[PDB]
Amino acid sequence: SKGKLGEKISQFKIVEELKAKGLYAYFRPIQSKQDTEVKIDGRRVLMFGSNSYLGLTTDTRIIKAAQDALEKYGTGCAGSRFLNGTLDIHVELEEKLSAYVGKEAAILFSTGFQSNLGPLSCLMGRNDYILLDERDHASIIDGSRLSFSKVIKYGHNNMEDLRAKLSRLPEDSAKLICTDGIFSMEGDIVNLPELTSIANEFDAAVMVDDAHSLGVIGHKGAGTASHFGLNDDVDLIMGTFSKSLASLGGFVAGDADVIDFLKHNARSVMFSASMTPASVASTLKALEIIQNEPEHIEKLWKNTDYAKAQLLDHGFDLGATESPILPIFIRSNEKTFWVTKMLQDDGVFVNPVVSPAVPAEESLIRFSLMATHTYDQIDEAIEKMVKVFKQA
Amino acid sequence: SKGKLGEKISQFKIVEELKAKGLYAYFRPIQSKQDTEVKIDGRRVLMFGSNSYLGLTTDTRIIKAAQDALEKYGTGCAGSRFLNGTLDIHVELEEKLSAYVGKEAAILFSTGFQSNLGPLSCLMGRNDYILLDERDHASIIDGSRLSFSKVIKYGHNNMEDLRAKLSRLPEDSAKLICTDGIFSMEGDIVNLPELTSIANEFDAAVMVDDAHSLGVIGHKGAGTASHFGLNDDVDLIMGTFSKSLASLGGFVAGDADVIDFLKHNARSVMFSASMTPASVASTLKALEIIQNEPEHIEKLWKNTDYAKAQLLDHGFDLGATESPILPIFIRSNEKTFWVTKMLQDDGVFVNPVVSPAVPAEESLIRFSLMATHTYDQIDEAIEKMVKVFKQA
Repeated sequence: SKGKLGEKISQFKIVEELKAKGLYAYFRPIQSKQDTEVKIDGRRVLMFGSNSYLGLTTDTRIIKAAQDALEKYGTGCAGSRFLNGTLDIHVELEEKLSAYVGKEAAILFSTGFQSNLGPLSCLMGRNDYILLDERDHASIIDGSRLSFSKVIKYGHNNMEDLRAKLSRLPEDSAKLICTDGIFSMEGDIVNLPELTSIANEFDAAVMVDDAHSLGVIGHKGAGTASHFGLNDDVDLIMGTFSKSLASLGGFVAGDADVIDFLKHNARSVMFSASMTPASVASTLKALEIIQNEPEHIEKLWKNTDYAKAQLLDHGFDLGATESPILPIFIRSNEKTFWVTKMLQDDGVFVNPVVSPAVPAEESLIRFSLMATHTYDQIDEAIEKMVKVFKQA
Repeated sequence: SKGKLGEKISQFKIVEELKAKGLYAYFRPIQSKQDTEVKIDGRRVLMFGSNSYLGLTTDTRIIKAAQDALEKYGTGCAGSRFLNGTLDIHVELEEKLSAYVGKEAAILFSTGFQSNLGPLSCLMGRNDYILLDERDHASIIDGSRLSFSKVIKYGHNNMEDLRAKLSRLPEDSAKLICTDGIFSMEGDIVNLPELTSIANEFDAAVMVDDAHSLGVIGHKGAGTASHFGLNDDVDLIMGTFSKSLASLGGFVAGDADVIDFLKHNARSVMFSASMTPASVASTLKALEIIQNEPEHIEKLWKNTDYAKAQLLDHGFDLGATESPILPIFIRSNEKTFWVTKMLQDDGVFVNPVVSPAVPAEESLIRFSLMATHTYDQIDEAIEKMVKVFKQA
């Protein structure tokens, strides 16, 4: 019955107004492979709103391995890892990833989202606590909400607030601090050194979500712990295969006893079909490439440095970023939407960040770099962004 | 820090004891494609613990389309559907699925698990209520837990308890009843006719999870609503691509205004990378095949009927199943594990259902049929099950 249901959604009219005004730019139908340039409605558009940091989704070798996987293993495993969904290649990926981040064991999940849901939902129980950075990814908030523990949020990268909130908690109770390595919104890095110091001072477990760190920071792209050399102080390293690794899925690495507990207690892995053979081979090949070919990470950072400088010279107000995620502040929801659509019309694809995700004064567009980007593409994009910002 | 964390997992020793006793049979490493027969440790094993009801994961045509998708679109979209992750093929699948289940629109999710998380987390708010069948899939319990509404569980397929709990709720408040179409544990079907009668009597929204119904029941495999002809009384039809559809991912179909609300409010679709091109093409091809080739669904039911009869003649106590999921009761956790391992050693793969998922007296092994199974394979499996049940 749709009576009361109709009332609950009747209030949501932002999409309706966005479309009517001709400003709507969500769910854009791309007709070609994710690349530095994508075809939308038959026309070419520069892609600066991607998470494919190393531009590997088009690598013919990664594509080949995926196609080979399908030829040997089929289109899917038709079951969770727990039961009939485990393949030797899943196990191989887990050990390769374990060696990569320098941990004993690892467990894959169908998506990066479910990778956070698992550990956050079953490690901390009834009289325990989960400490979250207020800007943590949504999957982290949800995962913590799935637990039966008390979830406490602390100021963004505010160590004083972290220590303060931790010190109020009872001695006899477990605590788990969970943080993004590189935060997706402003592209900044977590203060791991101080967070871990506070953590092992109160004996709290530490989990880091490296969705945007893998293949970006750390030795050979190994992540945030690797970046700070704090591997030994991070209990759980979580990552995703949907960004630098050009695939779909995720993982959680840590000590053998903890991962074994995860494997058999996390609902997101026990009750969800395993990742497709194509994605496993895809992730394996990409991982190999990220390590054995330093040109990619190097290329990514050359584009990031070049674009960041180019943007600052044009007067743009960039956020406190320390990654390939360049947040260009706009400070107006309407203007942010307008800029996005106008750039889209001018062949430039950027991601908008608006309310209710952030207050109107903190609204911005996310400009993201890929290793495969060229100085020309960057110049063309920025050149058009100046023009559009002028018009607004 | 691992201090308090070590204490929380120290109590979990069932896996440890299972392995030491040589009874462990979880996460078995399959070395070949999911099929009626799978290679484990170099040896062949009959597969009766799969969700690939139509045995389509090995279909060369579905494999080909996936490989073609990869060739054209690459290994991944590197972003959520919300932003840069939408492809024309995603949109095509959504409209094809919409036509399939007879609904206006549809929105895909990266996994079937996240397909439940979306609608259950954002439709019913603060002063609203979600009614769940006590045996609903874990993803449904979690999705409801993600909402800010009051979650109320009712007796399994108990309509009196449903009506009773619904009647206690305030007039001015929304309600959403969510149920599995075909329940995975005992393989039974929800009493949709009476549930919907109670629903539109109290003006409650109805959502059905057809993970195990699609490609099994309903005209041409269209599902539970189709099965009962109650399409018009089901507000939301949710499904998965990881079982009959031989892939990975899921969807929620319904009215255009509701789905549009989902698209822009469900965190599991807004903050999670879209399904890989390979899986989208894979799902599209499988869907086409399920409809245009009735031999599969027919074959599945011939095997189900044959196996069910064969099992009842041998004296096995089957559950109240009405699907290809044949639950063979054992009523002993230890015996259930022992039977599973012994069958595994004898080349027969079955799934165990034990505590704490169900009380020890309700423990059983799930025997599942695939359209591609042969009468010989079924005979061989059952023949070995009789022997093993004897030994126990």
